[PDB]
Amino acid sequence: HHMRRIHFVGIGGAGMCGIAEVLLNLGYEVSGSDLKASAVTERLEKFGAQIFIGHQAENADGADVLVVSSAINRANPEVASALERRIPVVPRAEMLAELMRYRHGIAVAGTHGKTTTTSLIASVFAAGGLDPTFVIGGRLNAAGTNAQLGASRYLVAEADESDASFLHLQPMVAVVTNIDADDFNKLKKTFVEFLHNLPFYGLAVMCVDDPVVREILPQIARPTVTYGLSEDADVRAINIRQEGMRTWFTVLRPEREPLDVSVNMPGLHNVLNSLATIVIATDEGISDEAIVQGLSGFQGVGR
Amino acid sequence: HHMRRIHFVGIGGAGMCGIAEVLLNLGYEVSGSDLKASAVTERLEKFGAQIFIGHQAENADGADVLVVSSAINRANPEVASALERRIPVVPRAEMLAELMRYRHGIAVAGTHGKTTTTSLIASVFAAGGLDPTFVIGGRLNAAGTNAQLGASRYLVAEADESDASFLHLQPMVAVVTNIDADFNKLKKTFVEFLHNLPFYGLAVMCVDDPVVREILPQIARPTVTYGLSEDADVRAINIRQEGMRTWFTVLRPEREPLDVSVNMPGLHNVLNSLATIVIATDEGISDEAIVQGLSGFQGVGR
Ligand SMILES: Cn1nc(Nc2nc(N[C@@H](COC(=O)N3CCO[C@H](CN)C3)c3ccccc3)nc3[nH]ncc23)cc1C(C)(C)C
Ligand SMILES: Cn1nc(Nc2nc(N[C@@H](COC(=O)N3CCO[C@H](CN)C3)c3ccccc3)nc3[nH]ncc23)cc1C(C)(C)C
Ligand SMILES: [Cl-]
Repeated sequence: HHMRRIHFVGIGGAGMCGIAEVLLNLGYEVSGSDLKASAVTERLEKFGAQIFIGHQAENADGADVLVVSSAINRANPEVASALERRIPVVPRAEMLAELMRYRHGIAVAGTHGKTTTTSLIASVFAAGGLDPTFVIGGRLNAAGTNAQLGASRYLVAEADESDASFLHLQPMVAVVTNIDADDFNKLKKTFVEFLHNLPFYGLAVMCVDDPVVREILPQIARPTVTYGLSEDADVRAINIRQEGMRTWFTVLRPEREPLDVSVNMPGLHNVLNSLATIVIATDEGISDEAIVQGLSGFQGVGR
Repeated sequence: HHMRRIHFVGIGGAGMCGIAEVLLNLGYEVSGSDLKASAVTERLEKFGAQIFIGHQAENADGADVLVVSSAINRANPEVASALERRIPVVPRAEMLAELMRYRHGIAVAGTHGKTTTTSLIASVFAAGGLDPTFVIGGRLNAAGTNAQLGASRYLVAEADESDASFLHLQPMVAVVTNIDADFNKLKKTFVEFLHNLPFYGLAVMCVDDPVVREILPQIARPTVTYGLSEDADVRAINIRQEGMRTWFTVLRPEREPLDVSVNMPGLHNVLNSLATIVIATDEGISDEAIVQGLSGFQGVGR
């Protein structure tokens, strides 16, 4: 193990403080510098972080890896010391992606629906007592009764194809909701390469109502479950009854009896977000009752 | 776990049976078809494989993944049935690369020296009692004479920059021996390969090679450099080239200088041996096992 101590440059900053908390919960030694002590830094040192105030070269001493907010700025004395000694320096987006190596990672990709689907997954998993850490907008959150970031077995994260870290995710389950052309063939290849980062025992969850996902499906040499309203979708919504703030539908699933559910958000697109979620919940062994509870009690993204 | 049963079309092949053997050792259900039974299929059956003689669609029933030799032949009934059901069908090279995921994988890349370096690493790891499975030229081997492949935690494999799986390998340790001539794109491919290491992995880099030296600062992974270069972390000095045999002393961080020998001439074989020494040292292998493994190696394929 060539990573024992991880040093964050600007550990009090957004996205940085959650990553540090996860790494502390994975058992690593974590240190960090910041220009000002705050409630964020005082909470980090109660979790075991060594906090330095201000930037000076000595703050990097002993670190095996440095994490920086984005750009690598050799004008910063901690970064300059690390670079002079060939200590790796990585942006926070890459360390965030690296967390999936330690957890059962569920990556939610596609043009539209990533945030809502990530949130619905977290809600249904919490209703089943699985309490994942989930990542929306680069920020780590804890679902359910478990308050410790990264303590859960599960890590659910939006996967944005424009991020440099997109193709370095190592998920166990990957969803593609849709692929929207607003080079298109480079883009399709990017999504195909993303899905091939799954292990052979992993799962690709594919919306076949989307034309481009349907087009790339035969290229995916990984186990797949398809979903949609389409007559050939593995996991299919029928009997859709739109009723105000809430939509009722029946979900057909391989080797299961039909299940009547509802989602407390309007629009066909939220039936599709719920179907992705049901595929993932079903794969994880979550009960019908918890699926119903998590979809119908969902209070919205951010609530 | 969405892969319980792996089915090999043509499992009696020399390059298929070893992959099947490892998957059996990993606890998977394995089945395979071939045109005729053989000592190979019987060995696999004794390890737990279900063997079908003849090709028919039904041989693939229950499989989660099919493995074929290379090309996907939609005329084969087992392949056609799998494709109709969205069962993945993958060439053996891609299943071979995937084994690194289950093991402590050591990937040996670079334009020159991959086969010899992989072989020396296997020899030293065997001398250290670690019983490695290793891959050269697409062939799985193990040091143990009468052994099932994949028994040990260690998997050492050549990584060819021209293979479709090169950028999907998931090693714990990766060597780049040299990068020798678009060329700007080749550099990028080796840099991307090295970033497939976890942050707690290790990149072993020959700084005598000008292009490896050039890309070294781009590698945001822990690194150990080697070579004859004065600034190499792990350095060969005191080199005496005596017939087909070379003696040299290796300097390592935090260790006393160690005199070794290799019975293959040429400075490139000093470099192949240095890469091996870096990897063996990192793994905690003793001086005695390094000395024995290097000196006893008779040559690739011997
Ligand atoms: C929060 N939210 N959540 C969504 N969720 C999903 N939406 C879609 N589809 C979109 C239609 O999308 C396109 O019209 N596109 C995209 C493809 O490219 C096309 C140009 N070539 C253009 C959709 C919109 C409305 C009703 C039904 C389906 N499919 C999905 N599958 N699983 C989840 C899911 C969608 C949204 C919005 C749009 C409200 C932000
Ligand atoms: C079995 N084997 N094992 C090797 N191992 C290594 N070789 C090298 N460097 C090569 C660079 O060789 C070139 O670039 N050449 C040589 C051929 O003709 C090229 C025209 N383009 C120019 C080298 C060759 C000779 C002396 C010193 C260094 N560096 C290494 N680092 N760690 C291991 C290692 C090399 C070999 C070969 C196949 C060459 C015999
Ligand atoms: Cl955060």
